[PDB]
Amino acid sequence: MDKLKSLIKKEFSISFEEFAVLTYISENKEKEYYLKDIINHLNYKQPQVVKAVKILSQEDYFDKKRNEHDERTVLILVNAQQRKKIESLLSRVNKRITEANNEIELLEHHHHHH
Repeated sequence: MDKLKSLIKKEFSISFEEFAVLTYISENKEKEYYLKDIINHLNYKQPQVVKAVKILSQEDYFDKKRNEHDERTVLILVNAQQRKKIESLLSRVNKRITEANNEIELLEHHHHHH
């Protein structure tokens, strides 16, 4: 695994694909979303986005439901407590990404090996 991906996964119990799902959700801030539309926008593949959504639903970040007119389509819903939890997570991950870069820059500013 990548070092920053491993650092985020160890700290938050969720991988960078889940952070990308939550980032897209925050960039499109609403009470409701379509899983089909999230799959179309994200760079990750359909089953990767499904696994990230599955993990985030199991971790209670949002609620999954079937569409009532055509059950092939799936929605994702965000309650007021979930909205605050998503902003809190995204800010803490951004803080850890920043601090990880600050440690890398400090290690490169420090003396190198012979």
